Amino acid sequence: AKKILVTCASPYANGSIHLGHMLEHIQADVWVRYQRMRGHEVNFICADDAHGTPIMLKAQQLGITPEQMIGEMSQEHQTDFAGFNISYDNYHSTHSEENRQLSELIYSRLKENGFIKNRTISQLYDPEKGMFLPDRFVKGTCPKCKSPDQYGDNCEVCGATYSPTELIEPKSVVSGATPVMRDSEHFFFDLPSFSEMLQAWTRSGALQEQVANKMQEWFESGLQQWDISRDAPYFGFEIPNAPGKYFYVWLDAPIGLMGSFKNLCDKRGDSVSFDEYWKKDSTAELYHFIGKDIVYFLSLFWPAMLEGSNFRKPSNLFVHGYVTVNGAKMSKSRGTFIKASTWLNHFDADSLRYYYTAKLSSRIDDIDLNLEDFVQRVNADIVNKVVNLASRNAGFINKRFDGVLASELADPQLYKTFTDAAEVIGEAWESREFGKAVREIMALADLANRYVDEQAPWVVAKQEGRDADLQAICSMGINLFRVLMTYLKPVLPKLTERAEAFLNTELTWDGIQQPLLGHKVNPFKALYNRIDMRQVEALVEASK
Ligand SMILES: [N-]=[N+]=NCCCC[C@H](N)C(=O)O
Ligand SMILES: [Zn+2]
Repeated sequence: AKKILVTCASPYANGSIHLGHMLEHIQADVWVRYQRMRGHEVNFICADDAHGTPIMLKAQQLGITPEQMIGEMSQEHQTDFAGFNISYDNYHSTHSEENRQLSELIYSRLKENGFIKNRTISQLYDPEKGMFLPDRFVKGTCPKCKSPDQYGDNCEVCGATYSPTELIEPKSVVSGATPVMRDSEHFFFDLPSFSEMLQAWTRSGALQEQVANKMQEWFESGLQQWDISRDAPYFGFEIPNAPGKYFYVWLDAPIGLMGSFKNLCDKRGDSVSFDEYWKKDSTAELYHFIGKDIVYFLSLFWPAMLEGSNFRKPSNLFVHGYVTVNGAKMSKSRGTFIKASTWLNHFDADSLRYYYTAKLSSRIDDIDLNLEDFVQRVNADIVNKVVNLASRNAGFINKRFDGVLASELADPQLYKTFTDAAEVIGEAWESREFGKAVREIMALADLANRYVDEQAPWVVAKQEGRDADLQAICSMGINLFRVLMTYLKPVLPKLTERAEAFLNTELTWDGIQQPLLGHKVNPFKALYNRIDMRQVEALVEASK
């Protein structure tokens, strides 16, 4: 009955999707699929973050227009996300007419309300290329240790940090020319004006404890005005009434989510939903799944921008940690910096979705993909606990009972124990306590397999006149499988489709209250095969 708009952080167009991105998109998708299972109106929205100096320069290097380049990466990204079954209702681009209009609208409202300031700043400028240089596009000699070819505000030899203006014999990374300081008028968003409102939100109790504590650190350090303009040449949106000035990519990026929803509504011919979700009086819920590295933008700048332009603010922010492989940050040299596209050449999407989900929680802690554990856990939980309930019982049903399940539950009490768990498991999915949900589900899977072992179908099957007993036992196991797969439906989309084909029924949350009785099931190839370390080693080698 609820109206829910869920988003993920837009990936930058100048890089491929990797395991880090996947943690976020998978976490959001699991939540979204669960919400849909409970009957809510859900809109899962995302887009590609396509603006900025890095993108402009990359396109020039490739000898193609930025439009062509971002279009190609947009397609690559969507192909990868589709491969992992991330169920977006719309995947748009920050480089769109919807975002241009909404960005200009919000800026205009902020300006009229007195939240935009004008001030001149001094910045390194490449006189040959003819452009201001972001810090990472300036290189030179470290002022401290004198090591050459250091980039930006830090030295990778002695570890010193400094303003790029301190670099000795500075050189433009773009042209090799010596940059010089040049003045430029910039537009600033008055974030400080929203301090009280933001502090009230922080203490409201909606945000994760860890996020709130971090925000207090930021309030203590003090909020500052935000530089939201960038000089031409730039790939982005030009600022109205300010020739040669553009909106900094980060200003238009989150607005791109609004743009993506507007685009969806417009394509659907829906003239009412945009305002219903974004106006101040909205009764719809808005959630953003994001990583801790961008919390400053989404928890401070964003709500302030919306407030200042008369739009509703986020209902909540769901923050996740970093993804590590084998306990450490992804390493290219070790072949642990894994691309989403590469992953799919070796393993299926469900395996990673399951592993991440088993480790995820409502906190911001990092999630570790230990490859040895990945093999053991997938084989133990998916193949040996859940799918086992179907694979060890389906054969007898198809071969000896024409594929027809028993007319009654052999153990109603046990079945009730399984359906009684729906409340706690659903609450776990709802609260994003994924690890807890999986633990509950697997504990039930253990009970199901214990039941089968107690009945010993491999013994009953060889004994005279025990046909009825065999059908009863095997049918009971299949019904327990039906329940478990329902609880796991948000997690394993593909295995779920195969399970639904086998069971000849769509799995719904409430449907578990009615077991499958005197019901025909279909034969199946192999619902889920085992994986091994040889495959893991191949994945790593292919990633080097
Ligand atoms: N959520 N949200 N708003 C926009 C997020 C933009 C994310 C950015 N492209 C990044 O990769 O850090
Ligand atoms: Zn140094």
